[PDB]
Amino acid sequence: VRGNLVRKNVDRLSLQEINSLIHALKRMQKDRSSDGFETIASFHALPPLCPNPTAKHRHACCLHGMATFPQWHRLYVVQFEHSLNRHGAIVGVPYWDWTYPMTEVPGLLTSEKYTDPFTGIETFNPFNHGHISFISPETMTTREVSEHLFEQPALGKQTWLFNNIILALEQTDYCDFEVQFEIVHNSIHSWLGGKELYSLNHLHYAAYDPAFFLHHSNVDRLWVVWQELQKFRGLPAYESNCAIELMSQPLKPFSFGAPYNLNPVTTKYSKPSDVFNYKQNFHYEYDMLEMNGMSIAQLESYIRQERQKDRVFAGFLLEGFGSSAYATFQVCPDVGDCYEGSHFSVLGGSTEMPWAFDRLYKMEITDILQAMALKFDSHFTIKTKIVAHNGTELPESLLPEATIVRIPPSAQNLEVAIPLNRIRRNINSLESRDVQNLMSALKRLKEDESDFGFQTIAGYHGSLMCPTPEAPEYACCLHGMPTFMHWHRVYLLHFEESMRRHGASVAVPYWDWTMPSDNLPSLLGDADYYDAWTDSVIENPFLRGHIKYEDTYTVREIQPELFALAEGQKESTLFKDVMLMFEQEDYCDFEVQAEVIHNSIHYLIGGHQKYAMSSLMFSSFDPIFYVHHSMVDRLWAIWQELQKHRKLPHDKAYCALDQMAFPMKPFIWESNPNPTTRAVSTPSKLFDYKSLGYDYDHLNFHGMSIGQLEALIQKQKKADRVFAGFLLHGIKISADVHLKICIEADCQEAGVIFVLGGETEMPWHFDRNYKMDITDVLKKRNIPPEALFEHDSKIRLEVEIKSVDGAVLDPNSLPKPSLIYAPAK
Amino acid sequence: VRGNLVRKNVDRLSLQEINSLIHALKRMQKDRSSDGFETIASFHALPPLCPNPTAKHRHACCLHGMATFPQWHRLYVVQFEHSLNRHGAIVGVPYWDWTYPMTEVPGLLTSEKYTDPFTGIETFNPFNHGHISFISPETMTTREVSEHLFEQPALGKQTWLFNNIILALEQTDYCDFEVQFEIVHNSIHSWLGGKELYSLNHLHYAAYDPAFFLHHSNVDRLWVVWQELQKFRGLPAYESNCAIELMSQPLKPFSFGAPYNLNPVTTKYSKPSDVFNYKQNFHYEYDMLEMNGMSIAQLESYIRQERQKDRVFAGFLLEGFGSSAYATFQVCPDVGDCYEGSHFSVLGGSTEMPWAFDRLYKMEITDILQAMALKFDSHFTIKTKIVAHNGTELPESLLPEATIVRIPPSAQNLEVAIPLNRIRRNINSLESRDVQNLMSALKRLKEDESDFGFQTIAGYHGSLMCPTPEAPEYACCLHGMPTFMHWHRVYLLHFEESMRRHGASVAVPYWDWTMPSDNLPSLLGDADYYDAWTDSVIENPFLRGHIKYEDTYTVREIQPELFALAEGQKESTLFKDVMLMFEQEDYCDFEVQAEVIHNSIHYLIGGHQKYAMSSLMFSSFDPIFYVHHSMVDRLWAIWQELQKHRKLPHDKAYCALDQMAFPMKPFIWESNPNPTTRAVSTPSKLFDYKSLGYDYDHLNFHGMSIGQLEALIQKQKKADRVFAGFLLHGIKISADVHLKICIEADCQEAGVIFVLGGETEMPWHFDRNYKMDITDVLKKRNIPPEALFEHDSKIRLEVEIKSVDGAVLDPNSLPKPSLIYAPAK
Ligand SMILES: *[C@@H]1O[C@H](CO)[C@@H](O[C@@H]2O[C@H](CO)[C@@H](O)[C@H](O)[C@H]2NC(C)=O)[C@H](O)[C@H]1NC(C)=O
Ligand SMILES: *[C@@H]1O[C@H](CO)[C@@H](O[C@@H]2O[C@H](CO)[C@@H](O)[C@H](O)[C@H]2NC(C)=O)[C@H](O)[C@H]1NC(C)=O
Ligand SMILES: *[C@@H]1O[C@H](CO)[C@@H](O[C@@H]2O[C@H](CO)[C@@H](O)[C@H](O)[C@H]2NC(C)=O)[C@H](O)[C@H]1NC(C)=O
Ligand code: CUO
Ligand code: CUO
Ligand code: CUO
Ligand code: CUO
Repeated sequence: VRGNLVRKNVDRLSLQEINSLIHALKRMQKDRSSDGFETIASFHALPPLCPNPTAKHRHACCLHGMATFPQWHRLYVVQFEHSLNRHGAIVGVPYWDWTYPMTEVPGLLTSEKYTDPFTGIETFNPFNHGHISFISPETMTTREVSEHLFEQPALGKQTWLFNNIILALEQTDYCDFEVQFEIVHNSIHSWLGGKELYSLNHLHYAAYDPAFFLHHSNVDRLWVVWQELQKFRGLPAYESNCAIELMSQPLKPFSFGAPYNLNPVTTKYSKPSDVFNYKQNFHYEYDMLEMNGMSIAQLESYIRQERQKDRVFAGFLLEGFGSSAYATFQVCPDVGDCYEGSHFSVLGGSTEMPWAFDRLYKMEITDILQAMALKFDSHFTIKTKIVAHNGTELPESLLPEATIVRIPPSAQNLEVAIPLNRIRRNINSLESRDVQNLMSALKRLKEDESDFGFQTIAGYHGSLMCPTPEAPEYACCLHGMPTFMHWHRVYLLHFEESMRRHGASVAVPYWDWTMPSDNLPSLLGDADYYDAWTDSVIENPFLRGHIKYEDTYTVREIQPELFALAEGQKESTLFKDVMLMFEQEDYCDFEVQAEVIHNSIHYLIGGHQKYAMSSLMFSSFDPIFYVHHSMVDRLWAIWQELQKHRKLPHDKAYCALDQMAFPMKPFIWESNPNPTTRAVSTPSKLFDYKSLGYDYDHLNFHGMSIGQLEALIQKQKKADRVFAGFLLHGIKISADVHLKICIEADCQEAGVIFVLGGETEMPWHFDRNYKMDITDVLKKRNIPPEALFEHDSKIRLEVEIKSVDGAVLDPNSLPKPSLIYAPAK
Repeated sequence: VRGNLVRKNVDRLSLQEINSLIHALKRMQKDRSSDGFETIASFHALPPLCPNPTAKHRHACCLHGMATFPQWHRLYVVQFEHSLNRHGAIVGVPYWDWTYPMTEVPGLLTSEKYTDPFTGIETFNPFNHGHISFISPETMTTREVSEHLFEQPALGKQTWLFNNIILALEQTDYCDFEVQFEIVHNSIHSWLGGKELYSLNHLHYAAYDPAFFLHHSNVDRLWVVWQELQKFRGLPAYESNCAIELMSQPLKPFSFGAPYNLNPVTTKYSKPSDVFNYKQNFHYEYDMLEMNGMSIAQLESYIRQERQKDRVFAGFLLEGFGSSAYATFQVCPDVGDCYEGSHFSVLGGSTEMPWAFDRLYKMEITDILQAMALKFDSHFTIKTKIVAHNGTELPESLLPEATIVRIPPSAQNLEVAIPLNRIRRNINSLESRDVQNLMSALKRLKEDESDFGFQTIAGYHGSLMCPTPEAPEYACCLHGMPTFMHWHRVYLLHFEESMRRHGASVAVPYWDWTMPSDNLPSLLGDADYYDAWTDSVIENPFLRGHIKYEDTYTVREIQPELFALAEGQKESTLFKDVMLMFEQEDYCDFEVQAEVIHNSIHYLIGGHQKYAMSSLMFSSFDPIFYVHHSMVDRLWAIWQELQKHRKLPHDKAYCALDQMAFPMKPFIWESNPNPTTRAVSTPSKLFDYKSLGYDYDHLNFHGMSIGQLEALIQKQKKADRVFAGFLLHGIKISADVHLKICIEADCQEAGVIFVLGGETEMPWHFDRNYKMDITDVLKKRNIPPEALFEHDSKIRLEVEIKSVDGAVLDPNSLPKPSLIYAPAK
């Protein structure tokens, strides 16, 4: 016949709601009955009554430092709640959540006086302080506020309450949770109470402060949130697998029927095992179960994200000592300088029941060690100083010295709910609004003459500038080496960033040329369009790049073979070539294949022309260059996941360890528009693309899930194959290498290799030889591979080297290819 | 399948949420595309594209002053919403709700600059203002804040928004809702915008200010509330039964599926009929659906409560307009003195499509009309002076002079959700805690030496202090007359009011003596109890009230027949006495029956003693007095309920109007502790007990519902009955009048009557004769009712009047009874 009481946010309360709350607490404070505040406050600690109120010695009263701590305080809150429902509150016990960052202590808690808006009569605010009746009629609770409460997020840093609550919500075991949970809860006792004798910081006098119940309203809310989490994870939220022995022992003093606890329902559900079902048993709800505005789903995702990182903790073993105290620990390396670690607090009183935690209470020091430039396994110690409520050093003998525990990263897939503008999608799938946004954006970026502008970022690739501005005689980008992929990843990110700066809600799209295409995609090919908002006709920003120091626009002379490269269907050399690339389980072995095939598209779309995609020095000026590299980057993305699928390394590579360590030249300089690319300049850092903040929808090749990709790759390794190996290097210009096999003197159609380069080039030499399989070619000509080993049967390889210059053709410089027979294993 | 966007409260936003929002809007503002801010803001008004973007003359653009106003703007918001979701906002469009009273303008709107907490980078706040690009490039929106924004509830009065928001939600037809709903929405346009030309108050430029959208996120929410309300009532929420003509016509410019709207879902759902299902079609939710913290259930309860009241409205027929305007009306009586009436605003521009409401926009004037002490149908006029946006006074001819409408009170039962401590309960149903609460409070109250204290409030009835001290020579309480019930209603209230003042969470219990009782209920009967909290034994506060000026404690000498009077239990004289009381459909007829039965109990528990319940002058000092009057008051409450059921007057009476008008003497005096009893000292005010704020656990007699009571009452009238009529009046002392019918000098057991009085009394004469039916006594006596008409047959009536003091006894100073034959009909 009656609906649940709702515990609203304190600052959510209306004038009508506040009014009833204040008047209700006012009456239940003047109420000398057991239903009154002095009496309810007495349940917690100081006038002790819990062994039994008649006992000679009383170690009473409340449960602290044990798994049953949350239940006692839940039921204790419903005790206080039922009282002011009956004393006329229209709402349940409000909470202020420390889940959000703090600016001020709540008004209804701090304001000395209260004016009833409806009667206009100013009165003392019942929530400002509590009276401790038995000591003196004139003994008020008092408070002292720590700056710790009002902490705000820094650049990388997050507030103490945010971090430790999440570390608590992180737990999947109740007892593990409860330990972290309780000590987080100790904070506001510690931060509002302070050094003051009759306060939240003293176990005895705490419940006499009205704040206690607004506080623990939120403590209980956190537990429900954690309960909600356990339901979400398919775990037992309403039961406890650990500490089962304590779930039977009924909650005192509530367990006392007859004269001491008059509330019927509270007595009935005195077993902590019955306190689990709060909504059915005690009939109260929360308006919102949110941790800092996060949904239970948003919460769990965050948690799982945090679990993926490599984390190291400090562990403390906590035993009660009969007083409240504040703990400070520092991280100290072998070198003298010590840095400030963190803090935690204990709640305590002289009549506290002795307690000992059966677990380690963990605190996270990972961000601190990372700033200390020292890893988890390297020589650092923790010193801890703990002051009493009194307050003087405890000293140091009290708590066993802290332990340190690192948790290894756990490799598992995540949601990860990337923003809508940071996802790179197939250029064919783009909607019209995606098109207009991009085209409007790129024009502004090109017209941008600042350092963020298109001219400058185009210059990072092909201008004559690296290694340093004054010295070269050199070209800046990275080819052809293991860190080639890495360089163009930042470069692409740098482009994405500059785009958003001019209103791009669309990440740079990728054109998939591995699929059959009769023509260039419209976004890249189309010359002009009619804007409707002006009567003006605008030229497509994606089809023409201006090179300001050469006074020329880029040119695209598209070789007929590009469209003809991939018409299998699915039987395309380009498909087969890429599949051979995916096969590689080594990053370096994968990289050469990746870059050579990447050279192909450069050559064929801009060929036989200077100031084109074919020309390494100027290719970055053509806006397709970026659309192109969004594709090769995605091809890498597929491979990283392919590797992750095979358990082989994805985030790291055992290659170019001298390279991977060092940051990349054009980006790290002080002369860089955005701080973000400067930050991630190092190859090791940008190995994984998710941490960089973008993603591809989606990662799959020709309608094959990654399970299917590896499946056919295993199928290709099962057949005997023959390769031609090419050791490639810088020839200071672009070229096409044609390969053709001769059975005797007759030679037809073996294959083609493209090499990128420029007049201004960075001299490069490949660590190994690029492969291209002639397996299917030999089957076509009935030249059996085993006959390759035969001296009588004569086969030869001929290369036709023709530079971009046209033809020219070029004398034979590059090392001649090698035959590789790869038996199936 | 992407998760719904949530429209959060502004103040609820986390730092991360504010961050993603600010950067997103920052981007989409620099977005020159159609997806950008400048283009979307155009959709509303000034660069006018709406008839079609290419027309010579363009009536553009947004729908205003018509039924489909909410659908256009709902769709308009999802337009703006999807932009910044795609521009990277993690949350939906925040709302700023005026449902709560205002103190300030919300933060992300009012701060000129914003510093990213995470990067430490200070930037200009994108929500502070908007750019109007087609005017000068350095042209921004500005604001001007009216005092009206920050209105707070003072005494009985409530803020403009609260009053008028609810008036809108009150509506049951969509069109009637919409008309009120929209003028409400116009307030913040007028209040945030002000005199400024480029502001929210000018139709043209409003949407260029981002504040518009936070505003209209709440506007939509309010409609969703109203939708949710209509769902509660079993009415159509997702359809509109009125203005079906308009619901078909697609919303422009959204309707344009061309370069003008590149949003797919927006074009598809450009039908305003399609705009209703927001969650399915547009995929956005609200964090909470609450009007000033009130739930939808709480809302309708308030709304229904307001429908029971008698209300009068001023009506305005709104056609417009050249511009935005501010309207002001005053209420003026026959005499010249004017009071401030409310105000309202309209939104407009030079390019607005002509509009006319087909109904009256209602404003409420009931509260203020009362302050002018004049009724609705009487001699008063409304003059309105309306000033424009420029603003020259607009000619009275511009808007038709206002009309005035009175909406009659709708009599139907309500919820009404009364506080727990203000419920008066059957004394036997009380739990152990209510008992302890009652006692502790009464102890404090009797101890209380203040004017709020028991000595002073009990002195109100039994003194000797009626107007004017020290003239009396008089005695104050009101017996015996129609206003007897009224006087003792306030008295009981005054008693409750003072009890709460000492921590009583329990309203005064009623003890039902119509039910058979072996002894007095322990709350009244038990002498002492042992408090467990203090080792002391305390005596029950409910017996032996102390009388200060007589230095004597009251005594209860209980006559043996009181418990024996009700041995029926339905056959009990008391049930039959009360059932006869309920039968009266006139108030005064009801009053005499009630007050005589009232005297019966007063007399029998404290009989034959001075300083007792039987003594009129000192009955008030015995605590059980108040428990008794809780019972008779409940009897009156049931009677009132019956009158309502019988469709006869309940809240009013056609009896003595001389007495009903004047305030009552002990309470109205400036020498009264609490202002609440002073105000309601008038008998007219006290008629409905709910308006006073308390209630009874249930209104039912002997297991009969109020329907069953009237059913049995009709049953009794269906038989022939014989009464004896006693005209009673003030003799200066209490006495008991025994009725005895004698056939022929043989007399036995006819009935009994009691009358209350004291040395210090208020002289009283009853308006009628008390009736008591002897019909059952006669049928036992085998005396035919028709033999009463026989002169030949011998029967007569004798009264042996004995004083309260045994015997003493008194001579016959009261008129002898009259025989009344009531033929059944
Ligand atoms: C201040 O507080 C500390 C913490 O309680 C006191 O330390 C305890 O004092 C009791 C005697 O009252 C001893 O029996 C305990 O062994 C002490 N425990 C510890 C850990 O010190 C301390 O005595 C107090 N001193 C002052 C100056 O107030
Ligand atoms: C485009 O259409 C006409 C011009 O072709 C513009 O309106 C007028 O056209 C008539 C002839 O049909 C002329 O006599 C008027 O002098 C024109 N008026 C103006 C103001 O140009 C029309 O304005 C044009 N559409 C717009 C508004 O851009
Ligand atoms: C301010 O606005 C009002 C109307 O918004 C102006 O009055 C309008 O004047 C035009 C003539 O140019 C009339 O056609 C309109 O009917 C008028 N509006 C109404 C309803 O009165 C007024 O002139 C403006 N004030 C100034 C001087 O700027
Ligand atoms: O309540 Cu027992 O301490 Cu937080
Ligand atoms: O590699 Cu330098 O960019 Cu295609
Ligand atoms: O809606 Cu167009 O005006 Cu606020
Ligand atoms: O009537 Cu004034 O006392 Cu019961």
